[PDB]
Amino acid sequence: GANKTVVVTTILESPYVMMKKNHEMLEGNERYEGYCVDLAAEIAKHCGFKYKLTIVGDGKYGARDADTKIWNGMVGELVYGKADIAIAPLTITLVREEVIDFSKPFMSLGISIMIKKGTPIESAEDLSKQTEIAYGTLDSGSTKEFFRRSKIAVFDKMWTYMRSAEPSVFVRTTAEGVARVRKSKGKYAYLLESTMNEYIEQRKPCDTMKVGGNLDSKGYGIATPKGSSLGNAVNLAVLKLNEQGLLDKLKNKWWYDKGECG
Amino acid sequence: GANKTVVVTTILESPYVMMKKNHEMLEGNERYEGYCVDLAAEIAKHCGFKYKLTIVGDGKYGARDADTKIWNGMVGELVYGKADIAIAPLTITLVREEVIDFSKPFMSLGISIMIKKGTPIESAEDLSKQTEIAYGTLDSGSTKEFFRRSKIAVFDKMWTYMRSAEPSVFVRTTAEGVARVRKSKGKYAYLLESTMNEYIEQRKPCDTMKVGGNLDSKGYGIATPKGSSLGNAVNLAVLKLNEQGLLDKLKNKWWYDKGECG
Ligand SMILES: N[C@@H](Cn1c2c(c(=O)[nH]c1=O)CSC2)C(=O)O
Ligand SMILES: N[C@@H](Cn1c2c(c(=O)[nH]c1=O)CSC2)C(=O)O
Ligand SMILES: [Cl-]
Ligand SMILES: [Cl-]
Repeated sequence: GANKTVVVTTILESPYVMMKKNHEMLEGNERYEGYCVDLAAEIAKHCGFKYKLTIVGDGKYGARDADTKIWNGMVGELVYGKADIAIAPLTITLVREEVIDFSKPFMSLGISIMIKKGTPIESAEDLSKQTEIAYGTLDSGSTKEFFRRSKIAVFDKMWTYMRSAEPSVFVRTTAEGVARVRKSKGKYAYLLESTMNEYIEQRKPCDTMKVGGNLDSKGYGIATPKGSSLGNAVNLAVLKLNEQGLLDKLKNKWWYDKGECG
Repeated sequence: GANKTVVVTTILESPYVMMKKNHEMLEGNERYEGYCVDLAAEIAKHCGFKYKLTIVGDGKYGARDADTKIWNGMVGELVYGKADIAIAPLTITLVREEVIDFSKPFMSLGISIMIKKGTPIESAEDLSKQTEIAYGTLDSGSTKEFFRRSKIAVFDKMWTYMRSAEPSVFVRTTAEGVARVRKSKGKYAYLLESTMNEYIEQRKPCDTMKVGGNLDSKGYGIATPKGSSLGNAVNLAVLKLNEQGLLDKLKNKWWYDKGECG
């Protein structure tokens, strides 16, 4: 069985995957840039395969519909054989681990609070005790699911708040959440994964801040279909890249080396 | 094939596994206490197996002799079938991943610097540039191997320093390293995993401090023999315990709830 080009599924999400400014002049994988573009190339180099970057059709990370039992997002593309590997800020979770294979984490993170500078909030407990400062999450993904499924008193109270708050505290994209923080004069706080919070804190106009400790401790993993032979090699590649210091260099490149906030 | 009692290998290392003060009055698993004792019980409860805690014979975590190609430590006990699972502060590394299976991490950590309070050191770079303040690691394990194998200029210089420094800067146990920091009047700094550094910082006589950022970003994993059926279940149990908040509660219990330094 001859080797085939590996189909990678990913998602447009700065700074992980972005279309280059001059992408119309380019073709194939060269149209894209970012942390996960660089990571894909490093993994392919170490493992010795050719690959094609593709963008997940439905714009989702991965969840199972309770009624149809169908998996959507990048997880679904792996489950149904439409892609060979997912390389994205994809959180390792129990229900996802049951249906796909994950590498050991290439990045550690946790849920965190983004505020407009000057907002009198220091913690999740602070948020949970009040309603003047509205707060919410993406309307899809592991951050929302954290609150929806939590049995911890503070986070379950926060979820009950989010479901019943008006106007809706949910956002469709990271950009919408960040924009809402920036335009709401301190009256909206955004719950999001800490590494995204850190990235935005170093972007103009430098008006946001990460506050408080993380609410949990999770990781992003490279995902493959359950039992795929590619899985073992890619996991070893992640560990090698981490042990060589290259993952730390990649985060510095896309987060801090060109930070815009001094 | 009837079920059998699961043989767990672990290692005496505070606060992960300790013999209880009254252990002579007790028997079996009840002789022991600590973070990994509690974790083993939680994993066994979720997975529905009985188990026996045993202490690794050679007191090592796991490495392969370059000449004989024999694996020692807890990794060796798994490789050669002497134990079914290792539950310990065992770092997930590439060479270990090649021969045993690892769960996703139950704890995140990195190499860090422990100083006696008042030592004029803030970073690994600070240490690397001088010799008046001696510095070293355990004489076995992943922290030592980090320096021995590093191709990063600062850490390779530190390793060349450690090999050639007199008297020997290596220690046999965590307790020896901590004691050496405490007795050396600021002239010894100890390189060790960050969660151990954090634990000791909250122990009397409250004379040590963790300084600087971590040098790397790694995780501890539950280990099983390659291909063991127990591996999948235990990995799902780790993810469940993390998602329920129980791993965070376990760290707080053994690190901070009874911290001795205010
Ligand atoms: N990592 C999440 C998706 N996701 C992401 C971000 C966030 O803040 N929350 C969230 O749930 C910033 S990049 C992706 C998942 O795998 O579902
Ligand atoms: N986790 C290491 C062993 N190990 C440990 C500690 C440390 O500081 N360095 C180190 O290498 C404090 S508990 C165990 C390993 O798996 O080899
Ligand atoms: Cl092809
Ligand atoms: Cl038995």
